[PDB]
Amino acid sequence: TRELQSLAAAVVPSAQTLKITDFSFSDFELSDLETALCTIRMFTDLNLVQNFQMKHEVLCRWILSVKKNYRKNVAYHNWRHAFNTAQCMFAALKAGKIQNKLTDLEILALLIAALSHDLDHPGVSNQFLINTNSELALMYNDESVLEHHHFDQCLMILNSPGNQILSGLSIEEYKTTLKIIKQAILATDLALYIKRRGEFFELIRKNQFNLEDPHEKELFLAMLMTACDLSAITKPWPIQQRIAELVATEFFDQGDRERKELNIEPTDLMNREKKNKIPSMQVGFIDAICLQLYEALTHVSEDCFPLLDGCRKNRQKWQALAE
Ligand SMILES: CCCCn1ccc(=O)c2c(N)nc(-c3ccccc3)cc21
Ligand SMILES: [Mg+2]
Ligand SMILES: [Zn+2]
Repeated sequence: TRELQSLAAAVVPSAQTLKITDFSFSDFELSDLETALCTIRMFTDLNLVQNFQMKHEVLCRWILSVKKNYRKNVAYHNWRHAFNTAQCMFAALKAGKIQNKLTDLEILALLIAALSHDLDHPGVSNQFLINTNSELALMYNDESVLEHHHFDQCLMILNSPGNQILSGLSIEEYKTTLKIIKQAILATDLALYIKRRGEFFELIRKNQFNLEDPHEKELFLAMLMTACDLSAITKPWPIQQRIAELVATEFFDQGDRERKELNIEPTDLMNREKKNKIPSMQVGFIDAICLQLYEALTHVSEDCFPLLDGCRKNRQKWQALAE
């Protein structure tokens, strides 16, 4: 217990005080307790607590359970990444003006999904799990293996005694919400983003994009999840550079495991010996994966431009190092 008593007892500072509406937000200076308070504030200011009759103590317990079920020693995919993903979601809904485009249930699902989307991440990739004969890969037939696991864990915590923040929902609202959560968490598989984004970009290019179409709505929610998942790439250079080091640390750690467990030379991305490739890889990733997404999101809501602006600024910085 102990953290629950401290967390539950605390007066939760305002969103303005906590700076969580800012796209350029940094978690680095905050304690674990402070990030927990921020998370309560996100639920509160998105009209989720009273709307769905969440008990304060239960919400606090759930937040702590989510935090606890990240592996703190995994360099990047730990609680702070999940927290930052949820913070970007909050900022996008608020400053980015996405909130009024979505239903209450969608907002509820997205915030829960953001916080839960990498739960119990082992610090290695889907490909690694497949290649090391993971029981998870077998269970999920090699498809979005990690993300199926994150969803499993999400459900487990939601059903845990004392943590049931969705216990107040009606049977139909509960069904709807769980389905959105599943899709949102699965969407964070970059493989699924690459597979599905073409449709999204095409719809926008052809002036066919329609949020009132159920399929296009869920496509948009998947893209929004990815935008938040990759949010560190949009941050002020010092914040982005620090987080980029964590990403590389984790990838190189996998490479070490690959050499030992698979007797293979890792790809550049996973090869510490070839760490000189980082700036060029960062530029390539921003071009291939990031820019089009933040451009598209800004098309949907102009107020999301700061994410695009930040991404472009980071591209310039990396390219200066690379060339
Ligand atoms: C060392 C990274 C090289 C570039 N890179 C290659 C392939 C990837 O799959 C990824 C990735 N998933 N994320 C990032 C990243 C995200 C936020 C902030 C900083 C970086 C980078 C990346
Ligand atoms: Mg993930
Ligand atoms: Zn993630």
